Amino acid sequence: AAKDVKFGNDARVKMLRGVNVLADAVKVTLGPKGRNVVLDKSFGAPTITKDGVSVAREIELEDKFENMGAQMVKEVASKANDAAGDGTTTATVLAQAIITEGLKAVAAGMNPMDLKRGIDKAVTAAVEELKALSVPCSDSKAIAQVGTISANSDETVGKLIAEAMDKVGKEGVITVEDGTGLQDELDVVEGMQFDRGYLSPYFINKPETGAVELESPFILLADKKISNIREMLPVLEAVAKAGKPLLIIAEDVEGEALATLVVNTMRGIVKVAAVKAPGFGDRRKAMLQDIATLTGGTVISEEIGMELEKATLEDLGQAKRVVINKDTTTIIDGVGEEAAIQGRVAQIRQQIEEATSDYDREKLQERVAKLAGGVAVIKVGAATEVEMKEKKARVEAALHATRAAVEEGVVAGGGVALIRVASKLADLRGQNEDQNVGIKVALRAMEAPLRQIVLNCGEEPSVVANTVKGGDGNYGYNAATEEYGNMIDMGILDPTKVTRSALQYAASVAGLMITTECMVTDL
Amino acid sequence: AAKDVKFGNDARVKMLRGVNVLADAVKVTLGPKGRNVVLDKSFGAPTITKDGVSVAREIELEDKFENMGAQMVKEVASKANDAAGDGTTTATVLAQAIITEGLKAVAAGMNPMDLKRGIDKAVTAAVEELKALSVPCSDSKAIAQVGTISANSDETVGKLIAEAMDKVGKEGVITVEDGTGLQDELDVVEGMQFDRGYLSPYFINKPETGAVELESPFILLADKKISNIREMLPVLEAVAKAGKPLLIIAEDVEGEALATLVVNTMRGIVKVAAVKAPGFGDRRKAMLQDIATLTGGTVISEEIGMELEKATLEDLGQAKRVVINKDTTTIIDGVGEEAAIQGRVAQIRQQIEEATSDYDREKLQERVAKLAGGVAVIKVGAATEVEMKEKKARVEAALHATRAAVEEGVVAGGGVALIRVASKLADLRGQNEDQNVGIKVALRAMEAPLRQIVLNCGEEPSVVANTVKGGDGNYGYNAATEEYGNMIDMGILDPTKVTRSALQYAASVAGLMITTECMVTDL
Amino acid sequence: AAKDVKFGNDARVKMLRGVNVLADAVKVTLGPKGRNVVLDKSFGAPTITKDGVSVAREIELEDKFENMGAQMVKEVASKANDAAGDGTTTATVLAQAIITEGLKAVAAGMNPMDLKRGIDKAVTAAVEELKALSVPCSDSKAIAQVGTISANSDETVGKLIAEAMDKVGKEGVITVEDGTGLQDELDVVEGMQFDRGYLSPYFINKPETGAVELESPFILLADKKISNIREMLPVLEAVAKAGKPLLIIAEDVEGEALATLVVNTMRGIVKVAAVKAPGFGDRRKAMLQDIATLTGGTVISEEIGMELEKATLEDLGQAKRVVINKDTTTIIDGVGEEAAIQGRVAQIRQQIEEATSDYDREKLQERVAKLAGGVAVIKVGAATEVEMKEKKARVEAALHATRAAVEEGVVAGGGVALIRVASKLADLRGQNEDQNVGIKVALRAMEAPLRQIVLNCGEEPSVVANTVKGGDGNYGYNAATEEYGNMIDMGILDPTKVTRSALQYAASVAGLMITTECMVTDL
Amino acid sequence: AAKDVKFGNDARVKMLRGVNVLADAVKVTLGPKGRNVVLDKSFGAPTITKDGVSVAREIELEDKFENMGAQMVKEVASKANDAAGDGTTTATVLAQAIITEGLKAVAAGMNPMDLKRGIDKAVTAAVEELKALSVPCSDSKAIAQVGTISANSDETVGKLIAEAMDKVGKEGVITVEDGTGLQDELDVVEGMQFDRGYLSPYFINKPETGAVELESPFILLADKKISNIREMLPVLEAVAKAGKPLLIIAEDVEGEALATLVVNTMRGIVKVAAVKAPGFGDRRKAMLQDIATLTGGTVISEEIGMELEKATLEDLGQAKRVVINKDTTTIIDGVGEEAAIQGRVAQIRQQIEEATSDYDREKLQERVAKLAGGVAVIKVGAATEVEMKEKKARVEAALHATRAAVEEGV
Ligand SMILES: Nc1ncnc2c1ncn2[C@@H]1O[C@H](COP(=O)(O)OP(=O)(O)OP(=O)(O)O)[C@@H](O)[C@H]1O
Ligand SMILES: Nc1ncnc2c1ncn2[C@@H]1O[C@H](COP(=O)(O)OP(=O)(O)OP(=O)(O)O)[C@@H](O)[C@H]1O
Ligand SMILES: [Mg+2]
Ligand SMILES: [Mg+2]
Repeated sequence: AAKDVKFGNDARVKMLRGVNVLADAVKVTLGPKGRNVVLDKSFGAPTITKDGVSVAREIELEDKFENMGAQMVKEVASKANDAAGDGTTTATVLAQAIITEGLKAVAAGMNPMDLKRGIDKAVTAAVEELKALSVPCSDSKAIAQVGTISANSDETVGKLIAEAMDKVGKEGVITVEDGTGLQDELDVVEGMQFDRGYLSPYFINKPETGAVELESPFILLADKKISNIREMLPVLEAVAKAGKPLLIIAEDVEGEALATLVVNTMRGIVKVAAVKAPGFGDRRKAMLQDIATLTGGTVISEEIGMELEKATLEDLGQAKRVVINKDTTTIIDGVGEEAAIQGRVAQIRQQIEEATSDYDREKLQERVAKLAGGVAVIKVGAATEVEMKEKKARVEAALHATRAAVEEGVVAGGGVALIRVASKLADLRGQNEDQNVGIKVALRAMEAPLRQIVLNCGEEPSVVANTVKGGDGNYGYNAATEEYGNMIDMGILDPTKVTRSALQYAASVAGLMITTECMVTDL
Repeated sequence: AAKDVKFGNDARVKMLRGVNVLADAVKVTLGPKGRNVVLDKSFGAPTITKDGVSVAREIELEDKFENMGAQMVKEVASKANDAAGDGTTTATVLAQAIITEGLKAVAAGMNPMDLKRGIDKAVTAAVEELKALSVPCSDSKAIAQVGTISANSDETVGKLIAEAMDKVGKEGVITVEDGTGLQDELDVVEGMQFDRGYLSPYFINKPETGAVELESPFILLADKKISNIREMLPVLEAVAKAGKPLLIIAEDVEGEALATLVVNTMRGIVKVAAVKAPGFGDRRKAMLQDIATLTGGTVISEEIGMELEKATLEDLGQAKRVVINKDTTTIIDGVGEEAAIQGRVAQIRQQIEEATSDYDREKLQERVAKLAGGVAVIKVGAATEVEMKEKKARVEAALHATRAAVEEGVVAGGGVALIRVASKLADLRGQNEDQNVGIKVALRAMEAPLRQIVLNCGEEPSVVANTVKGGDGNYGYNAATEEYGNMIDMGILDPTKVTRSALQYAASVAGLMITTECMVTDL
Repeated sequence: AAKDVKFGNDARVKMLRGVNVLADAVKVTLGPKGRNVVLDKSFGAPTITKDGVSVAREIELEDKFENMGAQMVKEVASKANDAAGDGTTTATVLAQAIITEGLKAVAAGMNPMDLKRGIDKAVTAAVEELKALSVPCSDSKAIAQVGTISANSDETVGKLIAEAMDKVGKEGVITVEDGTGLQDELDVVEGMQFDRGYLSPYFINKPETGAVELESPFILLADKKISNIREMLPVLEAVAKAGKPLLIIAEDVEGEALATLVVNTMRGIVKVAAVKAPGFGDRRKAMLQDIATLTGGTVISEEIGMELEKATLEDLGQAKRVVINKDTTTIIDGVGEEAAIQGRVAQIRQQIEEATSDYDREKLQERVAKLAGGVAVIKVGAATEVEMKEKKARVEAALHATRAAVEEGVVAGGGVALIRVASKLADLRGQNEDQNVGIKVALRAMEAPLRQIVLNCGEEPSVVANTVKGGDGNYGYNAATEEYGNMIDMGILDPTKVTRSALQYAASVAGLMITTECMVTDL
Repeated sequence: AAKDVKFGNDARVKMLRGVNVLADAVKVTLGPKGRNVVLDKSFGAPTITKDGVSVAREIELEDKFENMGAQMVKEVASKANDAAGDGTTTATVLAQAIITEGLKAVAAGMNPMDLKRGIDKAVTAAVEELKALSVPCSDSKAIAQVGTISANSDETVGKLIAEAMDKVGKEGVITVEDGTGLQDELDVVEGMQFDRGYLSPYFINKPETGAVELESPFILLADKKISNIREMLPVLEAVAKAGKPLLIIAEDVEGEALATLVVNTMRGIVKVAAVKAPGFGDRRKAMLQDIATLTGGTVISEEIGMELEKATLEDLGQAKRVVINKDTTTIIDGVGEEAAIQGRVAQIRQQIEEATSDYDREKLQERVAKLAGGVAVIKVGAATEVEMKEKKARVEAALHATRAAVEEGV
């Protein structure tokens, strides 16, 4: 309908207020000092998740302007959240600080573009500093510590992550499932993961993550793309009879014919998924073979001349469950044959040795590795189902963070890195004063999140911040200890990536907010 | 329903007020001095685009009269915006100044027709002056500068435009795509562009521009027009199975049979597009052949006796993506065959030499050129996806402006041309006094936009304007420098066309507004 | 009564609103092209005026808080007119300027105390600059030039002033009275003047000028503090029998019974005015003697056992006329004994010769100066009573302008001196940035008067200000002729004292108001 | 009290509305075909009138701002009638016209100060043009023609005016009184007139015309400023004993105790009127002498040690009648001593001969003109008291129209 438009400060104020409200709840929650937040649910009794984000998610602003402004922060934060796996709150906190200052500058009537530029400039510098600052992740003990951080003092989660990580291998993928019982169960499972996208978001399953999980999926592998439904159809009919969800692997699943029917026709009355077959060329075929063996299903190729229509259900393999995400598709456990799987691995392994070339070796080795690695499953127990779900969610979050953290390496947590970088940053200047202030603002923003933790502590963040800044190297404040010590030595480290991601996003948001002269809303 | 009608000044005032509101937001934004504007979105967090227009777009007036009046300006401005590629704001600014004065004249009770005539007369004179004034665009360095202007101090965009422009060639078309990653990628791609319209706006794709982009379009080329669906249909069915969007090239696509089904029946459940085959006569056929080779598809002709029905999907070529606009249709990249494409070019090239006649040579050379030129693709990276989109939009705008600017040649920016012309204009007189005042009004209007920039500077526009006027030749004020220098030497130049376009449209709008005695609204 | 209390920005917006009503009403009258202001009167037809002091006197607001803001600025600004004989409207314009931008900065989070320190510094330096810019006015030629300028270019008024000042000293006491005919008269007479105003404003007599004239009054000298009428009734009765008015010069009159009756009761039956004796301590007694001998009366001192109960008419002194105002009492023609007066002057002259300290000598000769100085009475003659009365007003005005001019010289009028000194102070800085914006706030405020003046001229104030600032020395804009030039040569100047008082008082309230955190008023 | 403040165009529309009500009400009566206006009265039945001045007098608006607009135009326009004896309605009509279009231009963004300068110029030139267009009215034939025209074509009224003016000068003082019968009477009498009106409007007597008539009043001449009643009570008592009204000609009467009591208290017990002495400075004193000798009274001057406390009735002068208005006092029949009056006129006549400057001579002869001029009294006779009263009004009107005509033509 008609839209109400505001411009200038008036627009800004609304956004600012909205931002603060969202930020405030988040800020307190963030940090181990803060307590877990529960989100009220209209649907049922509130769900308790240890997410800064969740608070934000719940929070809606009645005021459209404020709400919209609030929304902006959240969306960006989530984006950071996804990539980093953590630091949703941090970005939010950072954004708020930046925005407020930026707004003030706007109040000043300095030209905001420069501020943004300065902020961007500062951010870039900070990022560089952070990268240098970052130090490689420590051993599993560190990993547990990393896990704990994601845990927010969930020791078990960290332990589970470490334990799972050790057995599977850090590289090896770990999957989380609801626990059978109170006691957690860690079982290694056979399976392979190949990075393949899901053809359409439509395919994307119920859960919020958007990864699709199929229960007892049926796997059809075709080297050939499926041009038309019709050939596929007779396969589908059998599948339908089984009623088990169908997962399709094709070199390409032709979108409209299959997908249009699948999505529109198949609500989830039937379940279907499609993924591109991993790899390309012979390797792709080889990969398919590896997959096929693991599944225990068979693959049909034109070259073979096997017909999809001819192929029965039996040809299709089955998986205990499959999870698909945009980046990757994995099969948690193909039923497979134990002997069959092993034999294939050996055969591939032999091939790897056989090939003189590195290239051949690499492909083969990669192929074996996927099968060999298998998948690890973690069960989270809980006193109650509700708890288990909550725990599970936390565990999952911890796992992505840990995995990210290890690869990236760890940097001092507590926003120590942020503060540390800022000091260096301060020296750096912007082209013009307006830029300069923006740069300073960014630096100020970085400092803030450290303070917030301190505030939760109840210690005066000023002193802590000052002290922290004074210390060279990794100098930081440990909330739990409430003692000064090396962050690394303490072993409380925030992932470089997460920190970097959050900062950049927040800066982006802040810059955007500052720029936005005008807001428009519906009446 | 019932309409509320106003007449006379009362109508005028409403329009005027509405105009001012829209104008005011735009005016401030316009100019590098101004800051980028963000539009609030109900849908989601606000989108930041560097568009004067966007502010206008967002702005709606609650008052119907005001709103309608506001609307009038916007629509015209956009029209100017499209043609010029830039200067949306300028037109708006110009219009507002003109309208207000005109309204005042109306208040005066001078007969407004004459004013309009004078304004038109003044405009014409101004245009002539501008054309003479304009000086050919400078080299790529200038181009970058031109790009920067579109950039609004986006150095990268200007660089990208220049870089893309250099490689492709100014004449060569450049296409923009979202960046794969943060770093921009510029890749030359094979492809040909032929200026063909889209048969129906219905075909027009989702995006606002209305250019239709198809992903992996399938190309069917027929020399023959497709009389009826039926022959086409079997082709379509295959296409549907692929599910890949279908692009159709026909000498004429018979509108109702194909299009009625396509538009109505094919929502975008399937995607189809139709374009007329480029050229006519043998040349058209030749062009088709060139296209066909590039696509890698084949063309079916009655003369050949190949049947559309007979023709399979294979006959149809594929394109990585196709973009269509009303003026032109382009294929970003036909898969083509590298050898095949090259061979054809050579063959055509040989033909060009072979033909004695210029005419034959020209056609052949044109044909080769399209294939030879290929298309250039620019990827815009961004820290965040949102940024990338914003950046991309800016880039696109810059590119049209730059392209337009180069051909037209550049004139001093800063509204220097406008002010300069006006002084000359002032001497010119109108038939009658009422006309005279209108002429003066137009001149006044031209001056204003210079002032606005100055105002953003905070320098008193009066002095600047006076100073600017005093200087002969290209004398202007550089906002960034805040120093007086030659506009050309400064290298900050606004395209002649954009300036001309904006002025004319604004004048048209202003004239229309002045004339409009009465407004009517719904109750 | 229950109060309504406001803090911070809430009290801020309130005061700003009250100040803007007062300032905007008063400033329309500023400059040669000042507009009129209509002040309603229940007494009959409205009054159309351009006297900014009259307008201010009528300003009272409904909102208790806003009214507090207005009454504050009115009280301080009035002190300027009292001190320099002019400056109130300029003081109001400046005050509004400093307060407007000051509070903006405060609301921007800047430190109120710092802001005030900066404002205060700029004013200190600026006053120094005005002192430097001042053109002296000492020689009789200068005195006359200033006089005629003030008397609207009346050579005769300038002559009168110069003649009077020459015949009684530049710092001598000069009065203006009605003429006895066509010719002007000037005669020094036995009189005196001391800085002591009326005890009650309710003593104001016919002179609308806020003064009190008493023809042939009886001077009552009592160094006692009269709080009760009882011991004074006999005197009052005797005075009443004489029908002559009375002037009570006592140590102090307390509003218990005396000042109570003298005002509340004597509203027509008698004409009684009361003032405090000059000085304090022993000097108070000595001075009363001087006044006593001068008026031929005797002082009633309890020390000598003098009883007011027995104070007969012979004890009371007398003078041809006495004029008392806010802070001054002037005894125009003492009926003292020439020889007695000469005797005292000699007696004190001797005391000076045998003085043992600078302080003694100074005060001693200040007393002889008063007695031996006399009063210069100007009798304004004319052809008609109307002319006589009008000229008399001009003489009174020119006299107060010239006296201010002899004291601190003269400076470029038209709001040019303030904008001049301000352009010099562009490099001035303070202990910190807040203090710096404080300095800028004051400098920008110094341009308000000229810009207002030019505004009433229908001209562009930012253009004229920009031009005047770019000039040097007493170069400015003559709003009368609307041409630039040398303000002093163009005869457009103000006594440096009024420009100074205006700025200082303006900065005073502006400072207090900017450092006010809470407002209390009745509900 | 808390105020309501308006600026620019807001104050503009307000004043324009108040002016339009006033002007539109008053202008309906303009011309020979002017319409009537009904003015309500609580006193009884409404008054139907065509007198635009009466209508204006009743105009007061509810909106404080609009009322300010109306009261402004009413105050200035009234000055026209006071000055020329007519012009108020025309002044209102013109004012409304100039203000209507003026404010339109102002609202159109034109400079108010410039607009006013232009208006002022056109008026300067136009007044010059009117002066050129003017047909003189000096000869007795002309005087009579204008007189009868003003008296609704009454040849007798024109004759009266012309006769009076001839017998006392065109700029001489002429009064109109009730006749003693059928025949008109005209007789020059010892009198004088000076430009000084009543101090308080509350002194208005029976004459609804905004004037005050006093039969056989006692003239009190005091060059002092009387602010308190104390030192005047004895005189007032004596005057009261005489039952005759009183005219106080002083330097100025201050509203502290004197003007206060003289008005607020003397609302029926006595008939007292007060006016300022003519001129200023030394001339003020001289003129008071002229008035003194003329009325046969003496001036109380503090300079001579004169005390109002001892001012007896013999000090007070007397006249057959005295008429005071907004800005004029006319002493119709001074009980002065013929020879004394002639003596003064001669004394001043001598002073003129030995004058040493134009200014002295001028003012000196202005004084002898007043004393030696006398007052021409017209007695309007008729067949019935009604006719007499109606004709008298016509004579008063025609007299004021003719005097204006002799001064600047027609
Ligand atoms: N004992 C500790 N001392 C210092 N800081 C700590 C300590 N333990 C954790 N932190 C810090 O607290 C922050 C992690 O908390 P949290 O995960 O709530 O923040 P977040 O990741 O931004 O919010 P969310 O997880 O909701 O996105 C990190 O900066 C982390 O280093
Ligand atoms: N440094 C500069 N000095 C002078 N003017 C400048 C400078 N850089 C750009 N400009 C001017 O600013 C204007 C371009 O800004 P902008 O693109 O916002 O205006 P617009 O094209 O009318 O608005 P929109 O792009 O929203 O349609 C041109 O007149 C351009 O010459
Ligand atoms: Mg976290
Ligand atoms: Mg542009």
